[PDB]
Amino acid sequence: AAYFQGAASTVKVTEQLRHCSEILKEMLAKKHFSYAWPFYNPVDVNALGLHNYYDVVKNPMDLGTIKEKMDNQEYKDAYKFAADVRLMFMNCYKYNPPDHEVVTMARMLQDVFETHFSKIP
Ligand SMILES: CC[C@@H]1C(=O)N(C)c2cnc(Nc3ccc(C(=O)N[C@H]4CC[C@@H](N5CCN(CC6CC6)CC5)CC4)cc3OC)nc2N1C(C)C
Repeated sequence: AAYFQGAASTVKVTEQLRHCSEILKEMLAKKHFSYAWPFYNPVDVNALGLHNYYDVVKNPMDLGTIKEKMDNQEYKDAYKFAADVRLMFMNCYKYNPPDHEVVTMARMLQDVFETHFSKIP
């Protein structure tokens, strides 16, 4: 009984993290490029002229960083992964006026993410 329950837990967490990897690859996949490209790389605040970005956004996040964190064994559960993805979107909505096209793009990518995440075991 104890070994079986222990194995069930290991299997579940592993399946959940494999789903996370599939979702990250889906968001980085090329079918979503039209609205995902602003989230591929960290914001270069100097090139973009955004001297206040780090004052507003205390914990910047982007898909490239999440990928390096996942490749470096840093997510021990799917819920920490999901929190980093949602942070990326939350930062976009906090910094930008809702009428900016980048916010529309975030909403489209977030819908993709949430639809796939809602299917996590
Ligand atoms: C970080 C905040 C938000 C966000 O949440 N994410 C995730 C995000 C991600 N990626 C981007 N990309 C770019 C955004 C913009 C450009 C551009 O050419 N910007 C030009 C506008 C200003 C210009 N200078 C010179 C001329 N000056 C004109 C004089 C009259 C004042 C005005 C100031 C030159 C550069 C290029 C991008 O990438 C190639 N933007 C993002 N935003 C945007 C709202 C900034």
